[PDB]
Amino acid sequence: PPLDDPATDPFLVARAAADHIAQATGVEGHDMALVLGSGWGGAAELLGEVVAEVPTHEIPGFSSVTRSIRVERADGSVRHALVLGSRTHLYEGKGVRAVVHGVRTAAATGAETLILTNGCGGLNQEWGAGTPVLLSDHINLTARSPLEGPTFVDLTDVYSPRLRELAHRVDPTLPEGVYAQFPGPHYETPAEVRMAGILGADLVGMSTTLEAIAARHCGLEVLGVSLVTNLAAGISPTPLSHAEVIEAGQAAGPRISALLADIAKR
Amino acid sequence: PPLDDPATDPFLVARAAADHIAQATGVEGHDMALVLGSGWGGAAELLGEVVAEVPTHEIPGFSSVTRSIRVERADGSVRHALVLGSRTHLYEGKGVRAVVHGVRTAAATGAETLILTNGCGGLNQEWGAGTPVLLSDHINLTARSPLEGPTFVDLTDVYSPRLRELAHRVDPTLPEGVYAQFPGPHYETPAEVRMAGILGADLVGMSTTLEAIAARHCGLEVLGVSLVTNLAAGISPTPLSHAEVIEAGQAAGPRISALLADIAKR
Amino acid sequence: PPLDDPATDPFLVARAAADHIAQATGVEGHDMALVLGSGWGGAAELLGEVVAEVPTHEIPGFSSVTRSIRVERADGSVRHALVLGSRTHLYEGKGVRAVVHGVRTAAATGAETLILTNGCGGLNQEWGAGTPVLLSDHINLTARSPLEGPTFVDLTDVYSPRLRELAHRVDPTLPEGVYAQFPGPHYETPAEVRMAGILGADLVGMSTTLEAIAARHCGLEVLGVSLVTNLAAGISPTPLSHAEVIEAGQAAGPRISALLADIAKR
Ligand SMILES: [Ca+2]
Repeated sequence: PPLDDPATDPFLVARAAADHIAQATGVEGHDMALVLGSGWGGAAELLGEVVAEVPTHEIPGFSSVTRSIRVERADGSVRHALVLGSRTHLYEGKGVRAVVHGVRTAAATGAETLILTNGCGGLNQEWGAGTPVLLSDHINLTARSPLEGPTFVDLTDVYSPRLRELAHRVDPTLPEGVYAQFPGPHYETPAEVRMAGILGADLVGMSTTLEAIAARHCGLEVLGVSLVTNLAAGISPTPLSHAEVIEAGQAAGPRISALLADIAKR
Repeated sequence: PPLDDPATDPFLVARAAADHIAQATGVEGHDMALVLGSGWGGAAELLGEVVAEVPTHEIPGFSSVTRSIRVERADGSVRHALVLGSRTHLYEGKGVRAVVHGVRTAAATGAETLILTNGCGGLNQEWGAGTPVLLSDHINLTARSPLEGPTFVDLTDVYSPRLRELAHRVDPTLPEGVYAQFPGPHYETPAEVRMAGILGADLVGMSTTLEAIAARHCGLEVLGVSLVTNLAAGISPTPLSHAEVIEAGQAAGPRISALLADIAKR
Repeated sequence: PPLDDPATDPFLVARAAADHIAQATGVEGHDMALVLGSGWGGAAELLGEVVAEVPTHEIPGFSSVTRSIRVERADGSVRHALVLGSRTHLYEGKGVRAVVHGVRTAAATGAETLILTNGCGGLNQEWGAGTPVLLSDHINLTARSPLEGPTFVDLTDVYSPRLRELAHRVDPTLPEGVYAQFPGPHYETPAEVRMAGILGADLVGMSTTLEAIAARHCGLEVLGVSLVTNLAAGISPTPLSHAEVIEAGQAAGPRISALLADIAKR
């Protein structure tokens, strides 16, 4: 059933997606799921052992590799982590269903915790390029919603305070910030960046909030972690060259992947 | 002709809709129309004597009973109130046309007065669950408009001071506020609520402004009445539980319906 | 290939448009392009000699005359200015592709400079109807983007400082301001206008920022100039009558056409 055909039940496609994953990986259920965003592609390498790789295009509802990872905990029990292959942005024009399909598919596999990551611009000068930041809340500015009916979900604590405390048990120095989602793909003008600050954002980017909303609706607990690609337009007096942004991003690789691995164990 | 098809003239469907109503009800023209939002469902029981009921799905352009009520005034004169059967929200994705069809239809029956009610979240701590609030102005945050083409409607006084003054005759204590409309169906996070306050809203909800813009365009006089379902996210340190909100909503029922009934007679 | 079909490549239609123009006008390439907004219809009559007029509906992708003008410079050299036909607005419902097609056609003829003009509402009382204002930056509030993929374009200086310097050589008294685009077609309510000032806007309208984004993606230097049609709702304690607004705009005609004529020669 095509996800973009309005008559299709997106959750039925999620179910079929999960089933496909259960039999292609041999894992009956996953416990947590991760979405690797810009700057986070190598960040799942230290998480544990890869149990299976599933070309994403072969999973119902999508269209590079989805990974099933076994995570060893302190007490010897294990966890299965679903690492989603790639991510669909609103600016690709495929509709909001394709954007949150990965999240609904993860919840259908039985996952309870969702770790959303992204690359983004920061409005706070203390957080230079390469700095990871925990999301405390968000402002969705895309004028779009992933929910399609009379939906009763409370979004008072989208980003689980429980998980934010855990992250702080792992690294007490991570700051927290409100993230604003712009439709994109073009970046914000200095006036739009001042606008976001006046509205209460510390970070701007192009994803995550619709995924968080869909996660909550499916009852997932959410941990959001941004990597500041660099300071947003007009924030820095002397803005970083593109080469500099890339290098600062690279050099954050080890830290960032050690953080997800430690967090995945709790 | 399907309201859906871009070629179709929405106003001609509304014309057919009024003609059907006049014929099905026996009432050649209506004087006022009421749209009952969340929590206002039975608020039209004291309006007057039901003259007719029309299965809404049988009226051109719709797809629940629409009622024609005889309102009896002080000086024995009578008015006919059109109580529209259903309401189509923007978040259902049926297009902005289906959202304002009821308003354009009321205009075509010749009802010059439109009473728009809704349920919303309040930002003012003085207005707890159950408080009816008069709309003094609005902020449309849906990035949508019900008008197609070069239709330059002046929205300087969308909500008629004249009608607010009459509302104050029935209850001089009613407060007034600026309502902000988000696309929905989800509610706002505490950060979005704070943003709404910064922008100047006192109330947040998910309907009404598109309807109010189309009403003006048709030359209707509009009364907007919001029912605070409860304080919005992060406004109260002591949030009411879902059961309490429902209960508070039920208890306002009587007050609320006496209010419309009195306002309807003027 | 209809621009309308998602499959069509917009830029290929732009190429066709441009080859068509070069042929119909005999001008191999143009150097600059101008879009005349509301209040600017007669402001290109002093630009230079009209080399050719092309009915717009005849150029690939459009659907009321486009003109190729010869600009004689001080040193005896010449330039060819492409003066675009009307302008397609977002509120017309034909999609973002149709809105920025003129800009991409211009780029395709080789133009390196784009002058965008519009008529807008002002929020600064020091700028009465008739005041032309240079655009220093903008705030796009339509929740749309003309870019279709990971088009990672920098908007840190959408409105060229070079061009604002030159405009200032012609008339050093021109002020600069931040422009906010609303989808329209309805005008803003006094609450919405207050909202725009809180967000940092000095001017509100319904066009331009999408065209500006598409122009910068194509590498054009952009000059934006607004003509305040009048004060936005609630700004003026004393609202101008229609007669006044119209007369203020006509009184501005000479000043505006002289401005572009002088700028066009640099
Ligand atoms: Ca009448």
